[PDB]
Amino acid sequence: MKPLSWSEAFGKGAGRIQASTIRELLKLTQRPGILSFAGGLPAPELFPKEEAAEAAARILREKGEVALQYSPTEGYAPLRAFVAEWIGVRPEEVLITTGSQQALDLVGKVFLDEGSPVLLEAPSYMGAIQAFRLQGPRFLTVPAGEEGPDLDALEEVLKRERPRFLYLIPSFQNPTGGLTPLPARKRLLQMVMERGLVVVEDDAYRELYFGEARLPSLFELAREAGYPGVIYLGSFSKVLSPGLRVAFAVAHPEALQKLVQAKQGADLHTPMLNQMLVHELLKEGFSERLERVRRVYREKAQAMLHALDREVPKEVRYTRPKGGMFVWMELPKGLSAEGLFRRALEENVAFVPGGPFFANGGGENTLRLSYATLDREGIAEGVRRLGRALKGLLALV
Amino acid sequence: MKPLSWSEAFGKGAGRIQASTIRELLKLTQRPGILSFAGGLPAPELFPKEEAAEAAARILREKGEVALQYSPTEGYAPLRAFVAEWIGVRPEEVLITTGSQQALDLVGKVFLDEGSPVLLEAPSYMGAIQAFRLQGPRFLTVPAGEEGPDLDALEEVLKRERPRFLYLIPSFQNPTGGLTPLPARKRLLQMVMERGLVVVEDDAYRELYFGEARLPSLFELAREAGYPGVIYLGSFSKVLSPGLRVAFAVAHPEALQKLVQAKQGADLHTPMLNQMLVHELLKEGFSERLERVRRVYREKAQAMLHALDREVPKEVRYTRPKGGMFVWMELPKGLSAEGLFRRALEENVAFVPGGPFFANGGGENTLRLSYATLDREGIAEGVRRLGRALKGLLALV
Ligand SMILES: Cc1ncc(COP(=O)(O)O)c(CN[C@@H](CCC(=O)O)C(=O)O)c1O
Ligand SMILES: Cc1ncc(COP(=O)(O)O)c(CN[C@@H](CCC(=O)O)C(=O)O)c1O
Repeated sequence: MKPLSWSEAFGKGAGRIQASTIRELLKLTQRPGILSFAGGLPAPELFPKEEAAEAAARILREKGEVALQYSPTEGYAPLRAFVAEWIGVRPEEVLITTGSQQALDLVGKVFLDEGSPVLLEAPSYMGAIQAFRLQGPRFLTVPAGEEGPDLDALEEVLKRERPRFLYLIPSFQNPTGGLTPLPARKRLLQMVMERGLVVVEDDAYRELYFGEARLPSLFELAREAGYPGVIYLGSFSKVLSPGLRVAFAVAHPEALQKLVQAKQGADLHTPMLNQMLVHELLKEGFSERLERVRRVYREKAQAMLHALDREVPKEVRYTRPKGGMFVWMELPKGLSAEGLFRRALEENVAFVPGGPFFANGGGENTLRLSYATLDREGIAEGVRRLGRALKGLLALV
Repeated sequence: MKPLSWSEAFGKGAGRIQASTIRELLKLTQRPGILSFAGGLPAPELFPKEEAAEAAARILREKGEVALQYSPTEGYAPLRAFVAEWIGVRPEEVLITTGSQQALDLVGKVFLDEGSPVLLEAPSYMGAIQAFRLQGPRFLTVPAGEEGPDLDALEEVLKRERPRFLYLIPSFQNPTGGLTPLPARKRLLQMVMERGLVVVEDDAYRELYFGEARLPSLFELAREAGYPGVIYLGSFSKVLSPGLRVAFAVAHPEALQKLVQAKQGADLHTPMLNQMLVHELLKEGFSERLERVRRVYREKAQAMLHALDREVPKEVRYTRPKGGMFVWMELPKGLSAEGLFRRALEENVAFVPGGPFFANGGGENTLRLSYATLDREGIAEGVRRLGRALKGLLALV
């Protein structure tokens, strides 16, 4: 017989398919005894388990025939309505998705072809890179700094290339924590409007602001200006339950129709029980829930910064968050994050090495830390161990 | 300002993105008053809504932290073990997917490139066609007949073409209802083994057999032979709940790894609550449940044939199912199924015109009828109305 060799049987796509270190690391971090600063896993004590149990049961008893049946792709109507009210659009402009990860998959399918340019920050969210990579695009990057993307570098890229879209996370970027301030958002919008460019705005961390208010999204600025080119991505993952896999894409009807049709082939539709459950949980008390979310992450972030300031040598650089889940660390004198990873893990501490957040490589001396999962005690202890680990490595470079 | 034009903004991919008529028809059929022979939607009386409610609440109360949190991509351990035991493999060989529709999308990503040959029947499941078409493949088809795929036709294709895989639904195919007999399964396996080819075997309707026993799957026959090239797809959709979106792929470790990594970029993971709920519902009493689902559909099938034999002119031909959800109809004298659909719709009867089930086109005179949803009375009355529409159109052309 002719042998079957898998490497041979695979299409060219398969070579662009690689594991996510974030996804893989969860197998390690969910194990008892690990102090995790790895994945952006929401604080478990914010899970409304009792309320979820009541809501799920009522949905299934009274609306079982709907929760358990096939449903149209666009989403459970009341959820589309609720998202529409919150974001300030019409329901028919909302698509419910299977996590914002799916929306990333969908936008890559709709806009990217082999060799097509796509613009994102270096570093940016590895899951977006992973999703877009499948299409075989050319990644164009600009540095991400404490004030979001380098707009001068962006202006230079735009003189040379026409990206299929710009993928951005203006509000507490994954992984740097950067917040793009209002003037830069307006400058960005101007650059995109002048060139009629598409922006995919990933707003996973929208509500996790630590300060008095949130900044207007690029989507809200675009809507004010009457510009139709911002595709807006939001998620219930960081505010309620990541495991429910319920999120949304809001877009111009032409773009949304393509995202809908791509979704039909991706999974038919997002599980109906899950969408119903989100809507039942959020339809009353959402602002109050969001206030608590903000406080819980603000306190964790404060504990995180207090411990880093005390335990980490001053030669090591790290960002200070104004929101979201992450601190971004840069190691000096050529230290490897993978080296540090090894040491820390021996001390039961996990983080994410920064390398794979760089779509074109580099960043071997960087790492992302999440303060979302651990309580204050665990944050302090975990950072003490990391600090110990760094000093040992710094001693021996 | 350079104008933004969506048709211009889209990649080549977007041109390959089209609506599924199955998915679109749900918008119509789920409205009150319609007698739907359209999508393969299970009978609502089979939804264990009361039991699902108890199970959901207990999962959320007792294991809420797990149900609501991010989880690794492969799936909930006890569900994978459940599947492993049922199918007869190791849990490490099982990937939990967000419905088998997701598995189809993943298989296209791993195996297909622009211009890559892929083999399926004409007609076949339109969702598979939709998922695969994204990659820009060259579709090769063989007729789907009463014994399943035309193997003489396949034998001819294989002398000239090397498909990336053969997509098959041997057990009550969508849309013809055909059952590939054991000798034919054995022949196909020899054909595949000699050439070292991959088969994607879609077993959505596996358990829905009307006769005394089910036939061995291509997967089972390959496993007996020690052949590693069958990727096996199964789902809880046709036996428990389509709305939960919980299914599985089983494959050789190398193929499975690629499916896992592709799924990471597609949605991270299938929601944990849904996986847990499926396992809790089926861990006891699965055999008995399946006995009842076979009964329900067998009855519906009998009603459907009884009504068609009564109401439909003998110049119209249709399949007689031995399992599954569908009857496949072929109109004479080049009568259009789309014309029939318009007439039938005016009388509140819906079905799926057969055209989109043909990956390279044709089949305009065909249609798929599902007896899954309606009860005996609805089936009889719906077919009465279809017969009247059919008889009307038969007179004009
Ligand atoms: C900016 C951004 N967008 C999208 C996603 C996907 O989230 P959805 O739940 O699908 O809406 C993440 C995931 N953030 C986590 C993922 C953790 C995991 O995959 O285990 C992270 O980056 O650690 C993200 O940071
Ligand atoms: C052979 C086959 N495979 C896979 C699927 C995907 O189902 P999953 O629930 O994701 O496992 C279907 C859907 N059959 C129905 C779908 C109806 C709808 O999309 O509303 C049908 O073909 O009517 C199918 O017929």
